[PDB]
Amino acid sequence: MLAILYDRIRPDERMLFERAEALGLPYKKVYVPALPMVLGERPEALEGVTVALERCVSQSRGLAAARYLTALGIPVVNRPEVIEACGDKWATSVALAKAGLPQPKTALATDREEALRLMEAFGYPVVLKPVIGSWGRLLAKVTDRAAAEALLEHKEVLGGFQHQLFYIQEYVEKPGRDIRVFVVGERAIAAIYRRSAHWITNTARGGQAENCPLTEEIARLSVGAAEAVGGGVVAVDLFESERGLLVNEVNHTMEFKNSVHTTGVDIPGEILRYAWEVARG
Amino acid sequence: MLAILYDRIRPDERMLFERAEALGLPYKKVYVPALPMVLGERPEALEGVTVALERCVSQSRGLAAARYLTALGIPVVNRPEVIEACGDKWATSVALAKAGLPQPKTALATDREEALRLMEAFGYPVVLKPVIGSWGRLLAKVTDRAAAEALLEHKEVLGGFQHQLFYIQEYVEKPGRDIRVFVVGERAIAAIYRQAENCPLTEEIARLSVGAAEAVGGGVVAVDLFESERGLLVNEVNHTMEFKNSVHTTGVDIPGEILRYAWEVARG
Amino acid sequence: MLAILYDRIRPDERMLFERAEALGLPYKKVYVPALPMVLGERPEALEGVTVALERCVSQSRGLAAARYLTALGIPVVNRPEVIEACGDKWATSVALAKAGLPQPKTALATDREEALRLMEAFGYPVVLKPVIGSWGRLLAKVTDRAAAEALLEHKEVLGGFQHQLFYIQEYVEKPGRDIRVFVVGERAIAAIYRRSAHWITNTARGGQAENCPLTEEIARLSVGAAEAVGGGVVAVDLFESERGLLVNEVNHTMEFKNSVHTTGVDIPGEILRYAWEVARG
Amino acid sequence: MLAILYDRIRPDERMLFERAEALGLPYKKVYVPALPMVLGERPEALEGVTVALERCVSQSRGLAAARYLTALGIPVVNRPEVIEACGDKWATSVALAKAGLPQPKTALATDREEALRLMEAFGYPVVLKPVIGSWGRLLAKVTDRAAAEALLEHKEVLGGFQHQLFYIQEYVEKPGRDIRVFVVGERAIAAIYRQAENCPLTEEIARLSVGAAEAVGGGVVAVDLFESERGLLVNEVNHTMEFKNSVHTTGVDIPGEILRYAWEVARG
Ligand SMILES: Nc1ncnc2c1ncn2[C@@H]1O[C@H](COP(=O)(O)OP(=O)(O)NP(=O)(O)O)[C@@H](O)[C@H]1O
Ligand SMILES: Nc1ncnc2c1ncn2[C@@H]1O[C@H](COP(=O)(O)OP(=O)(O)NP(=O)(O)O)[C@@H](O)[C@H]1O
Ligand SMILES: Nc1ncnc2c1ncn2[C@@H]1O[C@H](COP(=O)(O)OP(=O)(O)NP(=O)(O)O)[C@@H](O)[C@H]1O
Ligand SMILES: Nc1ncnc2c1ncn2[C@@H]1O[C@H](COP(=O)(O)OP(=O)(O)NP(=O)(O)O)[C@@H](O)[C@H]1O
Repeated sequence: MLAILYDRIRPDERMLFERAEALGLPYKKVYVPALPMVLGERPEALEGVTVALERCVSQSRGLAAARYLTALGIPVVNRPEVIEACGDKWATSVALAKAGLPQPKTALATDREEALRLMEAFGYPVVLKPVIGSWGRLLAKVTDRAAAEALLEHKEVLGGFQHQLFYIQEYVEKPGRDIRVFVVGERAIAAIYRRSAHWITNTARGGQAENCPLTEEIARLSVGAAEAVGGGVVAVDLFESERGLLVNEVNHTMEFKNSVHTTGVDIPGEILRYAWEVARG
Repeated sequence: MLAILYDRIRPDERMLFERAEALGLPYKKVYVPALPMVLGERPEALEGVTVALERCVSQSRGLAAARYLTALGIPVVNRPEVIEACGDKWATSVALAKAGLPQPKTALATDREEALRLMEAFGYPVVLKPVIGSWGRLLAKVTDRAAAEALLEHKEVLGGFQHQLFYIQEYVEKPGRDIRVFVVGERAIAAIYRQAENCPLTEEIARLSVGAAEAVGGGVVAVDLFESERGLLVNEVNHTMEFKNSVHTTGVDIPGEILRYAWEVARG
Repeated sequence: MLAILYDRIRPDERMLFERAEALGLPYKKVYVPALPMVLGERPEALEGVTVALERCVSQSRGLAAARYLTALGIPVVNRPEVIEACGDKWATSVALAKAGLPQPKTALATDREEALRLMEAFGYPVVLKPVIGSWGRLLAKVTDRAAAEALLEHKEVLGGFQHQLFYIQEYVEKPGRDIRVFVVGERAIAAIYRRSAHWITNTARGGQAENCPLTEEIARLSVGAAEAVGGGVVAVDLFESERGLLVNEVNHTMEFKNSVHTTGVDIPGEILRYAWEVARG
Repeated sequence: MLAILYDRIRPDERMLFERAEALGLPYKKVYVPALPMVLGERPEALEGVTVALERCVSQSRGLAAARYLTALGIPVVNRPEVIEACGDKWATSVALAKAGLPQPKTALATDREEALRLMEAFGYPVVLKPVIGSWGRLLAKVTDRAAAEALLEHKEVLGGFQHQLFYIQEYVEKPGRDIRVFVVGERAIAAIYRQAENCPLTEEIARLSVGAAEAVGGGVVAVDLFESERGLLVNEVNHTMEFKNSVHTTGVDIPGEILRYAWEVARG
């Protein structure tokens, strides 16, 4: 049986339930917060479970649960190695550099002094990001030294250990949008332009979205980024820069609720077929 | 040649510096907080470096630097995968379970009510640990429900989301000491009881320690064992071992063995 | 006009709106998160406002807003002095000691070593509380030295500055319940028994409630506690101990949604009449 | 007689100790972290104490001790009400507004979107402060919306609920210095520019400083002023003044004046 692991039901999960039924896939939902995860002891909720789709909103919960399923010998999409690689921006950027994929100039400082040096060397504006976090949390477009000094002080004084690694990236001049590509295994299945006047292009900051036709370069880059972080089912974010397409981020738990209408592609169905027909083995 | 990555020089790093010199091993010390880590730009400090020993006191700095060196095609001891796995007690316990290695009964909950239900099923006393090292601060032996309830709320309310993962373990009755085993590759080279005394290697200690090291991906690690009534149990695997005193205690050339290992790792 | 200041509408606030209409009181609701609080400049939402009832769930928001209203010369129930005194358990206990009101033995430590000494001197079980917090947050019944050491370590390692003051109180053996008294000015208007098997007697931990008839001692103590913290409209919590009634806590923003049915007393109406007829002047 | 409440002895506290001795003033030093503060049990350390000077470096410890001494009927300099009011910049600004004292244009928001709307209406640059002292860490001069957006999110996401109160203030153009005035009761006794130099008292400095001290409830406080194009503006009022260097800079017996004040406060 397919288990859909979750903590909060979003419309994306509701769509997954609907397609599983329409497809005649034997499935059940598993509420991860109530799941006892004792090593050596399969909990009641997972008896009969033959493959799992990890759909938790909390990535630390999602990752702990993915790890647990691997301990029980149940295949999980995505694998913990993929979730871990996607959940740490430095691990992602390192993986992309190794794969030889194009990305914005990217650097890591482990103290305030190095972080300032780098931002000055990159030149303003420059982007500062937390290494761990999601949904565009705590990103900063830093436009001068005093904004830089103040952000770093807030990270040091208020942030935990994680916020003491400073992820510094060239600010990329985008043409009012970015690209998100939905990758299922070795295929790019669909893509969107996310258009906004705000440098953070999400729906919530006054942004809109349209179909992004797959081009040979968009598909090649996206699938390559997906392979770089360990494969599976992922959303790849790209920027159109002056020097060509750059890979920005890879997301382990992709949202698609509006994008199935935008693209006309059966994204939840592709996800479910991948889990049932390839991950399950 | 070798680079030793460090942030604060401890006596352990000086012994490595002094053993390398004594061995006539070409090496440089690389101060990570000042190392420029720009992807696609090899820094001057890493020119001609063929292997690195990750010796940072900060594990998150150490991991970040290890990843960087892998992007440069420089083998690092330990590999980022090993550091990652050792640094998360749930990742370690899962790897141990998958390798079939003995360990205390262990569970994770992601929610206070389930964590409380689990603690209740384990029975008191039960141990609660943070999943991400402290280095050892927040561990509690919890002896009843009221203590359990309060600690779980404190973790949740006060702690980062990191403290929202509740690592629950059976309390193991044992002889008021632990065994720490120094593993270098496929060999246990030395062990201590922790006034720490030498712990002569046995077949059981050697087999289980190397097994635990392999389970987390292999390398240079310290493995902690419990002497339980049901046998030796793996507690934790540490990615950056301290050995300053244990060189005297065990009479084993721990730093020499580490550097010899790093030299073979240099091959690719 | 009466302004009801709020951040999240609970059933208590809904009842307040209903009684204000039934009473023909000119009133409006003011959503504090959207309220611009510029000193020297009355915002649009407060034009015509003649008295305010502070009903925010967040006590730091509620207090900031109460302070603001005083800067505009608008009477507010409760006054900031009352909110501040009720919101800090040490300030409350100090005020009760000065008033000569009976309370559990209570002490404050400002470091781990003093906190341990006190708990050992009080003897287990002993209660440890944060000085600031509400709705029974972070309370601990501490039953031995190792539970004590572990709680103090979590406070020190994970808590901010506030959690570095340790409020230590004798554990009071209660008869399976505590008393809450609703005080409006110089009158105790109603009271409840809060019954539970859990030492924290709230609804959420499996507790129930019944009418607590007002006795001369219950009324005298409750009104006296109310005066001790600066007066106004407050809920006073008492314990029946072996040495008589003790005052535990005074609450600046009382909840009463179930208690109007339990007691048969028009609690929101009394609150509204106090604000309109006495605080407004 | 006098008790001086302290936690860490700074040069300021030694000068107080040494002035009291020189004055022949009977006093004791009371180490607050070891002071038993049990309500209803006067501790031995406070026997015969008729007034206290609150000199703790930690303001939350200092406030807690001040409250305790008031329960004992011992007058404290400063009173808990004054410490409380000085320690919260929104409480201070509100007290200043109510007293009709000049200050920079100041606003509070409790929500990021409203805070951003306010910053936008003030116009850039604008100052963002934490409401609860740092002692001075987190203050930002914010020069545009992007910087504003990021700082507000960092405060909200990373900070305690204390950082969910957004204290917004007009940026004041001023001559690259501030004035700090030492107020003892109804008198300004000395002032500095802050290589801090003496700032001779004037009528304007004296009037506004004593007014600010009275606005927060009166006592022994340092008042910070801005020399703006529209006059002197009150910035902050500090409940535990430091004066070690300023005794030399101003040539005023600051500690003597503080102790004289404490002696009159002893009367009730
Ligand atoms: N270096 C950069 N230059 C320009 N724009 C950037 C840069 N980094 C991020 N952005 C924008 O900021 C947003 C968030 O990116 P990021 O947080 O790195 O990944 P993400 O969380 O997957 N994206 P989102 O869906 O917005 O949360 C995207 O809309 C990007 O276009
Ligand atoms: N499940 C358990 N049962 C009994 N004792 C335990 C258990 N887990 C840990 N301990 C004990 O807890 C103490 C501290 O354990 P731990 O925190 O894992 O090591 P540590 O103190 O971090 N040592 P180090 O790594 O050198 O800092 C040791 O004495 C262990 O014996
Ligand atoms: N010293 C004590 N001895 C026994 N029980 C106590 C003690 N302190 C608190 N309690 C119980 O714990 C609960 C919370 O008290 P406290 O947090 O101090 O005030 P409160 O938040 O107004 N009450 P609540 O409505 O439960 O949130 C009450 O039900 C009390 O009966
Ligand atoms: N609204 C404002 N406009 C211009 N400058 C300001 C404003 N508020 C504060 N400052 C300046 O900010 C700097 C630090 O201010 P502040 O943090 O209030 O004092 P501080 O650094 O804490 N001094 P201390 O109390 O001795 O630690 C000073 O140089 C002030 O001049």
